[PDB]
Amino acid sequence: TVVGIDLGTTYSCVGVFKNGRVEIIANDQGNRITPSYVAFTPEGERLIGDAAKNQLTSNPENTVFDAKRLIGRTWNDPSVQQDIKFLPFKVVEKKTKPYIQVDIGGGQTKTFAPEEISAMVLTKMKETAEAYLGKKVTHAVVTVPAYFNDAQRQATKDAGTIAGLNVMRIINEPTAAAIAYGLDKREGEKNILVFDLGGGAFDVSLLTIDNGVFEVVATNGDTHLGGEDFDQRVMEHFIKLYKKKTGKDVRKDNRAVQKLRREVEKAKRALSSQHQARIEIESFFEGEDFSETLTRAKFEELNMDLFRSTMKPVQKVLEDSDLKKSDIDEIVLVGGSTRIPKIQQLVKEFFNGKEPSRGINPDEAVAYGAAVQAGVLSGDQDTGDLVLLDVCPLTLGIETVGGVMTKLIPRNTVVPTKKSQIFSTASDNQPTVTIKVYEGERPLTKDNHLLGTFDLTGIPPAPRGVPQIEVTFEIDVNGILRVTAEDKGTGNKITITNDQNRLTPEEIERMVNDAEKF
Ligand SMILES: Nc1ncnc2c1ncn2[C@@H]1O[C@H](COP(=O)(O)OP(=O)(O)O)[C@@H](O)[C@H]1O
Repeated sequence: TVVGIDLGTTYSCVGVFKNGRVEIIANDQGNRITPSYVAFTPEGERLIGDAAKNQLTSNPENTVFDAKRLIGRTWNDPSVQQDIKFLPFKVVEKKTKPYIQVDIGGGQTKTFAPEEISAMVLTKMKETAEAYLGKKVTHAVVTVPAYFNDAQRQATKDAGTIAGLNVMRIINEPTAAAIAYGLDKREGEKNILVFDLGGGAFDVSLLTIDNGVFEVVATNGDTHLGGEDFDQRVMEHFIKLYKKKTGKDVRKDNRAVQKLRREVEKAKRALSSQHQARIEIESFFEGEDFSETLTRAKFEELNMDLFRSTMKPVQKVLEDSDLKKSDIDEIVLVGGSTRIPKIQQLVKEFFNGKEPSRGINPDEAVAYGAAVQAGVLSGDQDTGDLVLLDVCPLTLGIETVGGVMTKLIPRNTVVPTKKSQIFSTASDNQPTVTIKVYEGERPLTKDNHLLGTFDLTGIPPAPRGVPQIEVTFEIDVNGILRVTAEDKGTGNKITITNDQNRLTPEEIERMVNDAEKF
């Protein structure tokens, strides 16, 4: 039986379609969502979910969370380096990637790829489903933010593979929410705007939905904007206030910083229904206490630039779809951070007073849609009609002379899709031709994101310009690129090497074996 898993920055959620309805499956503590946390105790036990989150403040250096903020990224990504300040666990460079180092007991250190931490969370979600169903689960539909790039998508698929899941399909979070909203609606064509603000990533998608046919027309997002940033703004405010008032810098005391996290998260949630919240920490730093009152006004002020920046993707989507505000028929809010009154206010005011769709739990709707998609793809006949057209989030291009982004596949193209181009050599007997592929909307490649460097190898000896090598760039239904090459000369095997350094089957097998030790 195939399940849907929403693998989220702060929480994850698992659903199954069975007997004609979605069940959101409760974990072994009775909770319909599970924290995306993993911890290693001094005694050598591994904890996942609620139990891991519960001991953050007593064992901060060996409690891992927010792995989705690191997954599929390089070490020098500014989103990685900015986030290190607020994470209690050591982040070390390895394979040009941010790895996570922890103590597993007896002095002993272990280093993990972000994929391996996310695999442990997926395994706990799988086990939650297996307990409910009373049998093994080997197949799943797993979520990603719509604006996740090629590397982030592949790394999430690899986490699935490490967790013993055949990932049937990667689904974009707002698309999943749209399915939850729109399955079995027979209203004819409606324009639906999904505003998806979770713990770590932000997406906006505009879909048409018409009697079981769903199409993403335009999407735009920010993969490093979410609830964790709102917390960290408030945390930094108090870390600096403490140093100003006392002289003492607490940024290296991990217990101090993560006790502040715990209190800030609590206060933030309270401030969605109250106007003031009390922050209290006993033995915050060097045996001293910390008490501060946080008003809703101050919380809003500390985050207002980030809140107002959520309108940037909304306008980008309206521009790309050539629609006006008045053409939007329904606004669907998902992600837990859409509970923030100021966020609701900003969206409502942007659409001239339009109220959001009712009956949608912003914590669960993404998993609900993923579970529907799993059931449909399995061959269920008691599911609602579902035909889905989804898109690539980023323009792919190739670097040409002058550091120029030459466009190959535009953003918002329905996937799967492909494009071919003929390449040749610049020098006599040249054996290798290198192609650099970028992701982004800027005219120069230095302002876009490098996807990969691909080498066409084994070009047979000939005079410059004579070889004719057709290279095909295909984005599959998961949004992941595959590059292949064929010799179109008159009367050779052309192999492509790349610098992406994906996890190999050998490496994955080692990671599966290492996870079995706990
Ligand atoms: N009532 C609330 N007020 C403010 N923020 C909330 C509220 N409920 C949940 N959140 C935030 O939403 C995020 C949780 O989003 P959710 O969709 O449940 O999981 P994920 O963050 O993994 O997407 C967290 O950052 C959390 O602080």
